[PDB]
Amino acid sequence: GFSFELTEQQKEFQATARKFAREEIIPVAAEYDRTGEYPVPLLKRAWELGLMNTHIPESFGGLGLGIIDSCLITEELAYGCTGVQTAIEANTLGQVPLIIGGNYQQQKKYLGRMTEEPLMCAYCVTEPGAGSDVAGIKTKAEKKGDEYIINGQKMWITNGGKANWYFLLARSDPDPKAPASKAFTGFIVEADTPGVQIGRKEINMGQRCSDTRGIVFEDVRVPKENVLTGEGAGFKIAMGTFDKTRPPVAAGAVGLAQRALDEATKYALERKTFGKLLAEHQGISFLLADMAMKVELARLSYQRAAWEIDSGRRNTYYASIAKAYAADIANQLATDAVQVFGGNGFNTEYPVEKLMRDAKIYQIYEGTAQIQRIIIAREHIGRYK
Amino acid sequence: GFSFELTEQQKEFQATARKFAREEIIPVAAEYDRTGEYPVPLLKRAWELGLMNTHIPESFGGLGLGIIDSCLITEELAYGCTGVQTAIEANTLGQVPLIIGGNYQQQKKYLGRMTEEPLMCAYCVTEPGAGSDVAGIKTKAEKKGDEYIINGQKMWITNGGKANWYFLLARSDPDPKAPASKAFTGFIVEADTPGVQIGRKEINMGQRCSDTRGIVFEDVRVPKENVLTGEGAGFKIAMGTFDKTRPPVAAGAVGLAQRALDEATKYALERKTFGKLLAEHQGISFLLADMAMKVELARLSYQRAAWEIDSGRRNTYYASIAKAYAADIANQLATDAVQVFGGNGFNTEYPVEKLMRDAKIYQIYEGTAQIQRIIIAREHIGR
Amino acid sequence: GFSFELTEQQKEFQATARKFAREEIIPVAAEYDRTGEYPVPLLKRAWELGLMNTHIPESFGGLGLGIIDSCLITEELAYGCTGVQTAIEANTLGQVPLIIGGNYQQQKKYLGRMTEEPLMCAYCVTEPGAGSDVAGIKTKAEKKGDEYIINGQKMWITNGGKANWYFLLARSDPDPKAPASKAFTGFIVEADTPGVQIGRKEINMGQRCSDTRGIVFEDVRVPKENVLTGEGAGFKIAMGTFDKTRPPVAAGAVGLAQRALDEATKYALERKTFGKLLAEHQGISFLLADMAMKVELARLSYQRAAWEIDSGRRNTYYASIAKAYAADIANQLATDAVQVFGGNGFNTEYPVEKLMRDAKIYQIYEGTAQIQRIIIAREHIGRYK
Amino acid sequence: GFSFELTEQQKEFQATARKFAREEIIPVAAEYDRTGEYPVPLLKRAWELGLMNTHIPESFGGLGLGIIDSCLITEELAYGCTGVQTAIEANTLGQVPLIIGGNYQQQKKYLGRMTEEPLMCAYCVTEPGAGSDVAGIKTKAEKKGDEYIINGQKMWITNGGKANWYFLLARSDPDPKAPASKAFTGFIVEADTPGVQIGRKEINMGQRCSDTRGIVFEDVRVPKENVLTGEGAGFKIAMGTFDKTRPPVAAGAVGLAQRALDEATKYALERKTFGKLLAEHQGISFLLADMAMKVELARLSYQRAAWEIDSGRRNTYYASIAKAYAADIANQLATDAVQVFGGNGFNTEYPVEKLMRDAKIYQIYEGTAQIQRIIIAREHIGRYK
Ligand SMILES: CCCCCSCC(=O)SCCNC(=O)CCNC(=O)[C@H](O)C(C)(C)COP(=O)(O)OP(=O)(O)OC[C@H]1O[C@@H](n2cnc3c(N)ncnc32)[C@H](O)[C@@H]1OP(=O)(O)O
Ligand SMILES: CCCCCSCC(=O)SCCNC(=O)CCNC(=O)[C@H](O)C(C)(C)COP(=O)(O)OP(=O)(O)OC[C@H]1O[C@@H](n2cnc3c(N)ncnc32)[C@H](O)[C@@H]1OP(=O)(O)O
Ligand SMILES: CCCCCSCC(=O)SCCNC(=O)CCNC(=O)[C@H](O)C(C)(C)COP(=O)(O)OP(=O)(O)OC[C@H]1O[C@@H](n2cnc3c(N)ncnc32)[C@H](O)[C@@H]1OP(=O)(O)O
Ligand SMILES: CCCCCSCC(=O)SCCNC(=O)CCNC(=O)[C@H](O)C(C)(C)COP(=O)(O)OP(=O)(O)OC[C@H]1O[C@@H](n2cnc3c(N)ncnc32)[C@H](O)[C@@H]1OP(=O)(O)O
Ligand SMILES: Cc1cc2nc3c(=O)[nH]c(=O)nc-3n(C[C@H](O)[C@H](O)[C@H](O)COP(=O)(O)OP(=O)(O)OC[C@H]3O[C@@H](n4cnc5c(N)ncnc54)[C@H](O)[C@@H]3O)c2cc1C
Ligand SMILES: Cc1cc2nc3c(=O)[nH]c(=O)nc-3n(C[C@H](O)[C@H](O)[C@H](O)COP(=O)(O)OP(=O)(O)OC[C@H]3O[C@@H](n4cnc5c(N)ncnc54)[C@H](O)[C@@H]3O)c2cc1C
Ligand SMILES: Cc1cc2nc3c(=O)[nH]c(=O)nc-3n(C[C@H](O)[C@H](O)[C@H](O)COP(=O)(O)OP(=O)(O)OC[C@H]3O[C@@H](n4cnc5c(N)ncnc54)[C@H](O)[C@@H]3O)c2cc1C
Ligand SMILES: Cc1cc2nc3c(=O)[nH]c(=O)nc-3n(C[C@H](O)[C@H](O)[C@H](O)COP(=O)(O)OP(=O)(O)OC[C@H]3O[C@@H](n4cnc5c(N)ncnc54)[C@H](O)[C@@H]3O)c2cc1C
Repeated sequence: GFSFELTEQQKEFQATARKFAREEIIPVAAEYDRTGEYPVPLLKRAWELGLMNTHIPESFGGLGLGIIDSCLITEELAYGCTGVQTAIEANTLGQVPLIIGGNYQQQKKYLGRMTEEPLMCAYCVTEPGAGSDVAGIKTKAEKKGDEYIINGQKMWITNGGKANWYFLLARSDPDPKAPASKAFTGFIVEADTPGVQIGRKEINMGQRCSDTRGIVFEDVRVPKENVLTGEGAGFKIAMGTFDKTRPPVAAGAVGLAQRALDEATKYALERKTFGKLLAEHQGISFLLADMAMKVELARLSYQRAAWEIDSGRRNTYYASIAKAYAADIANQLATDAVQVFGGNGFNTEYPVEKLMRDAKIYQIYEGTAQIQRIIIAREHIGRYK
Repeated sequence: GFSFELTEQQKEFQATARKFAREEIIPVAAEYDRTGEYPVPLLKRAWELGLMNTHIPESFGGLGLGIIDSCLITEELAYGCTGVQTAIEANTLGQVPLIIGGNYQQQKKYLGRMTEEPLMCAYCVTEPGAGSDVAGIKTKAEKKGDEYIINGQKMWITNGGKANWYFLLARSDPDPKAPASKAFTGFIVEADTPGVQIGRKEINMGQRCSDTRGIVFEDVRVPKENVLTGEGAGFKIAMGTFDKTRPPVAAGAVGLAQRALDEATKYALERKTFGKLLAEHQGISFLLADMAMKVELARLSYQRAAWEIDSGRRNTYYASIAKAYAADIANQLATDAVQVFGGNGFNTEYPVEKLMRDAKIYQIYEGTAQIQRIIIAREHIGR
Repeated sequence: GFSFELTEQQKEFQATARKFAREEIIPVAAEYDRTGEYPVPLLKRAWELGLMNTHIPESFGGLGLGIIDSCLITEELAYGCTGVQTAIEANTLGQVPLIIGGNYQQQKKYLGRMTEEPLMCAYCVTEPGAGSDVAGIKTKAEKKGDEYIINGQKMWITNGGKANWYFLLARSDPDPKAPASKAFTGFIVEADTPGVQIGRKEINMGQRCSDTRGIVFEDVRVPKENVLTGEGAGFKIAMGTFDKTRPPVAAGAVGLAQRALDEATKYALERKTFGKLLAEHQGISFLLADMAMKVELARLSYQRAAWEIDSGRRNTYYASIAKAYAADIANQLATDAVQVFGGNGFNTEYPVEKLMRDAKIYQIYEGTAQIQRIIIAREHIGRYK
Repeated sequence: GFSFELTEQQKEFQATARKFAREEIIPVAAEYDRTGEYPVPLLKRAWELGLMNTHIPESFGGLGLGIIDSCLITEELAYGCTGVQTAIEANTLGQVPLIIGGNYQQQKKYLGRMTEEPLMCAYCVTEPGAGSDVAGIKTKAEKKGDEYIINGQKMWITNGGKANWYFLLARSDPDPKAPASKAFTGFIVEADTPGVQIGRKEINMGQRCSDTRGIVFEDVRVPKENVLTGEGAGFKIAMGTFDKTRPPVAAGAVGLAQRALDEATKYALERKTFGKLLAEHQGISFLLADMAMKVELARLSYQRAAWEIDSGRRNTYYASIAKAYAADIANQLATDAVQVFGGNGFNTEYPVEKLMRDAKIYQIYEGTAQIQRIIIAREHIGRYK
């Protein structure tokens, strides 16, 4: 029947991820946000504390956990700082294409080193001209003998200048008439090969400690043994990846929303106005209630989406719903938390202005709020005929 | 482990309820809404179909179903007509106070009689001067011999004019500072007793075939044997009830929303404007997506609150979140369903305007949206 | 300079409409909502009290008033019952096409008799298969000598079976490739002419006492003397009628909204729960404040739309904003008004459940919420190019 | 009657501030934001152009303008940067207390020096333990002979470390049971006085170039001739000031919102996805339309609030609504302007992310969002008794 209970093993990872978040990530989050420095120390702890590369099949050294677990751990991380969390989750995002679109050797080779040493990887789809419109990417790949020459630009790549290797999507069919399901190719490209030119670190409003940047691929030579499933199967792999990784993303948002809620509540029991605590004012009580309600509902949506794909079924529908809802309520709670703090909440000495800045990104990456509505609409309507 | 899978027994109960709603409730819900006559026929078919009193334990002829099971059946019902469905649920609301508060006799006596024949009971707590402030009711009760003389009135009682027996909250202690947790007493009262003056059928905006009205009690006499757990445990029996009834009530609102969503979606795939199908205009697509999203979230919220109580764990927190949310998105989905229909949506010859009129009630009874907030804040600032 | 002051004369019109609405309309609107009976008695009294046909030029016996004036009166009327008000304001809608699109003769004939006798007229554009898309209408008009043969059907026509004459829009050019600006013609059709088959009174959830029904035109022969400006200038006239007529509609929703606010406001100061008036519960205070806020803002927007057209400038941008907003908040206050009444609110013995039923239509007729956004988006974006 | 036409004079002011704003503020706004450096060059410049101290009576060298005028000017300014505009507007805030509560001598002395040289002043009410609850301030003032000894702490003071003179609200009656309308007194304090300790500069999320800080007052001696109207008239002077300064703060929000709307529009007319310009996608056009709708309504509201006070009528009701609404729609428009920009919108190399960090303050200062509801609710209930 129905069950919202956790296995004893899951309650274990959760306790571990939680401790690590409230004891290690939280005391340093404020400083990494200010200095925009890559959180190398924290990424190593998470590595030896088994909180990273969770999805890598144990057939290569991984724990072989499932999307339910990734979300479970990720929510505890995001609670500390989604900046560190995004860098961590970026690894899963880049690995997944290999897990569902790669052969044994490719996984043994690129996934195996991830469990052996604390390396990082990245997902390369987005370009300057196209992001939401994946079908419009212009980065190319031509075959020369047993190789592929790759030329193009990638923009906004997470872990972009810190990855050992990259998952790269490039158009292989020059014919403009070529359909999306046959014009692209997923390649696994090592970062040190001659031709990849890493750009500068972009400076964004939130998740500052995270490394995000552009990359130029100029006459990059990739050996044929590096094409994932085959020339022309890149798009499906890309789509499959998003369904697998959108749930954990949505989980990151609820993690951020939780943080907002706890802060808002803690302060609401300390500050007094007109003779009573902020929480004793019905106005504020309803605000707090409406916040809690939303975090619970967003957590349910991602659990449902994770479970679905984990059970082996296509979860595009539930996945998008969770991403959309969690993203929107993550922002709503971020600003309401700042709100109950009054002037103090607008100040950097307090923890909430950072939350409002980190939150905006959830409505944009891994499919914007709009694109998610296009997906949900296309799946919902497909059911009526 | 995590699971959102229904058991074969539930995929069976559900198939039955869905059939009863799609094929039998839906082709007549329209006329019952217009006329407003208590849909006795449908209530007989529900009963003899197992879809009623679904909570009475086997020991008395009932199926002894759980809260999760009850919500799965309700959603399918409401999807047809929340008017008919509310008639049905008003039954388990009058029953639960007996299941959780009454002794074997009382239970065998009044619950057993419900499995033998298609009878109806009612829950009487609300009065004219108090609905939300449940601790403020005035219906009195004074003991005399092995009897309690009850005096007072109630209002908005569902199945009030169609009930065999009533669960009834009255104030036993006449002391002002009497601690709420000892000032009230619950009673299972029979409709045929002297002094029970039933009122006219109250006419409302939605859920019109349902029976709702005021009941005045004047010197009604109740034998101490009908006093539920004991003289004074009233407030506790009444409160403990909500923890079981709220989940189903939210699943009802979700069924309505599911119906509205379906109607609007089919129409959008039929009506054409500007050389395009309504569903092809990005503006409408987004509307549809947001509606889908809200239905799926409201559904999960009640499943969570049900599973919580079915597990023996107190579920006030999750229950109120499901009730609060489901009520809101049911009203929002009703108005948007009317919106996609256009002029037709505003018309009586179409199915959507009824939904909009029905929905509104979910924000009012069984604890208003405002009261649901007060509870969610109390429980949250409690964890 | 800026002024939100009413001229002494406008202060008079308002006081008339107000008294009329609160002493004569309110006392009987509930029965009319029930019976669905045309409110002839109230229309008669509205006519003599000078509250109707407000826009007809003095040249033809009218008050010569303007849109700002037309709105001030409507809001007061709507406060009583938008069912009655929509019946009255429908006359204005049907009259505008003549006032801005006809010659002296046409205006003397049809506009003139409205000042002498309490007749009613109607606006016939919407068909069963095309409403939001006026360029979609399929009722044709054919030139047979010095006459026009009209054939087609119209749906949802206010004052549809109570009108003396009708303004009708019919495609006059069969060429499917013909521009909408050149393919239509507006006519003036007298109801008694042979061929006009009036349908049944339609039953609706709200504004129940207003006459709204379908109408078929079977070989109706209208004289060229009744063509508005010319053959092919019908689309512009209608577009021009909406900008002029949309503001009063908005002012109409503001009336309904103001009514809801008062009812709820008067109850909240009466009903007591948990030992306090509803009003003393901050949760309800804030609720009331938001309603007040929305009504004030909606009132301001229709005033800005009336002034713009009254100053001789095309007011499309402003009319749409006012209509869209007033409609959205008129619906929001209806359900919140029912909400503060609680149980009673859902009962037909209390005035608010009717408000909720009447309100929904403001988001549909005279341009649906969605179309308003299209128009607004068109006006706004044109200013950057 | 009704008018929405600017007098030829206001059209001049407006055109000047617009020019100054789009060609002098905008070009350097991003830099002052990144450094948080106080914009002295722009302030001296504004003072030169007459876009400052606008409300000072002309018999003191001032323009003698009104609130509506201040709102017209502030909106243009805020459009360039609400960081720069807040520094300017904070001057009016500090001056009003003298305008409505000081005698002739005090005004020529303090308001006079402002017109002769580009000085700055501040408003001192908020303390660290009380902001919304003005009646809860602890700063004490006692009368010793012909002077008052001031002791207390203030916090979040705009222009706090750049003021020549301060308006200070202190409690002059130790009797805790004394009414709020009799326990405070407003003093005008010179910053160079012994005992005034300026705090460091506080670092906030938005309006970073604005100067804001706390200030300690150790036994600050103040001549009795510096008491504004008299002992105990402090609450009313402060309350009276907020009614006049609330419309302007609201106008600042609609300026920031207008800036958001323009950037969003211009980008939607350039960025291309799925073969069309963003503005071509209906989901996006609808968003732009709603954004446009709010700005027009927010602007309309502060216009109504300014006009009511210039006319010599208590405008508490209208001021709070305009302030409450503009505040919200500014935050809504900010985050949605970032949305249309995509990943770019989240990047600091673009103008929108700054607009989002700045907008959040409008729901906090000059009376928080919740406090405005308390006022609107009360004024509203007052109309039913
Ligand atoms: C915290 C963790 C770290 C994260 C750090 S940030 C990381 C990142 O941001 S990664 C970048 C994210 N990129 C996006 O979200 C892009 C959003 N766009 C899309 O998803 C799609 O282009 C779209 C808009 C949905 C689709 O557009 P279309 O071009 O129109 O494709 P279609 O025509 O719909 O379909 C073409 C074929 O693909 C098949 N398809 C579509 N969806 C799916 C799914 N979900 N699974 C499998 N196959 C799919 C479709 O069936 C078509 O196939 P045919 O066989 O030809 O019929
Ligand atoms: C599908 C449709 C079918 C048709 C259905 S029509 C049927 C109906 O509409 S229901 C009848 C109408 N009545 C209502 O809606 C009441 C709504 N509830 C409320 O508003 C309550 O005031 C409240 C807000 C919930 C509570 O307010 P309070 O006055 O402040 O009391 P509490 O503090 O909650 O409780 C005090 C004592 O109650 C006990 N308690 C509290 N929570 C619980 C739970 N969860 N389980 C059991 N007991 C509980 C508690 O023990 C307190 O007493 P003690 O002194 O500790 O013994
Ligand atoms: C009073 C209360 C009591 C009674 C209450 S109930 C009464 C009623 O319901 S009456 C029924 C109302 N019907 C509607 O609201 C329909 C809404 N749809 C529309 O407004 C238009 O189709 C549209 C969506 C705006 C336009 O769609 P399009 O087909 O795409 O036309 P466009 O391409 O935009 O324009 C084509 C030409 O028309 C000209 N045009 C458009 N707007 C105007 C205005 N405002 N003035 C002048 N001309 C206008 C446009 O310029 C085009 O022509 P050109 O050749 O370029 O000159
Ligand atoms: C763009 C510019 C650049 C700089 C930007 S940053 C600038 C700033 O931040 S300035 C600081 C802002 N702080 C605030 O806005 C705080 C909001 N709080 C309040 O307004 C009031 O405390 C309140 C909540 C409305 C009232 O609370 P109460 O304590 O409960 O007072 P009351 O008991 O309601 O009333 C007490 C007496 O005062 C009288 N009163 C109230 N309002 C008014 C007005 N508007 N005019 C005159 N008198 C007023 C009221 O009548 C009471 O009178 P009695 O004589 O005592 O009977
Ligand atoms: C911090 C950060 C980290 C990132 N990390 C990665 C990474 O690791 N790997 C990676 O591949 N990418 C990454 N990205 C890129 C991100 O996934 C893309 O930037 C985003 O999906 C790109 O879309 P766009 O910016 O082109 O937006 P566009 O959508 O093209 O334009 C902006 C607006 O257009 C709207 N829009 C577009 N098309 C439509 C339509 N048809 N209908 C309605 N609305 C529409 C969008 O909703 C949006 O609001 C990152 C971005 C950021 C900011
Ligand atoms: C950049 C900046 C510049 C400033 N400049 C100035 C200046 O020049 N002069 C000046 O005097 N002040 C200034 N301030 C201070 C501003 O006016 C105050 O910060 C604000 O009014 C302070 O409220 P608070 O921070 O104490 O909030 P508090 O309200 O005390 O606490 C936070 C929360 O409590 C809620 N709350 C409080 N009471 C109630 C109630 N009864 N009912 C419901 N909700 C309630 C609030 O809505 C809020 O969300 C500035 C602040 C900032 C951030
Ligand atoms: C169709 C229908 C069927 C019904 N069937 C039954 C039945 O079978 N049995 C039964 O017992 N009752 C029944 N009722 C009654 C329903 O349970 C009550 O109407 C509802 O709980 C009554 O509250 P009230 O109307 O007294 O509202 P009150 O709340 O007293 O007053 C109206 C408003 O006050 C607000 N409010 C009250 N207190 C507070 C507070 N402290 N803070 C903030 N806001 C507050 C509420 O949210 C509400 O909007 C039925 C009602 C309807 C409409
Ligand atoms: C009580 C009443 C009185 C009336 N009186 C009159 C009268 O006197 N004269 C008269 O002429 N008409 C009258 N009407 C008709 C009213 O003007 C029309 O019903 C309405 O404009 C018709 O549109 P539709 O119903 O065909 O809508 P349709 O648009 O066909 O369908 C409704 C849905 O489609 C959406 N939609 C359509 N096109 C698009 C698009 N391109 N993009 C996004 N969404 C879109 C709409 O927004 C809406 O939600 C009346 C209607 C009613 C209910």
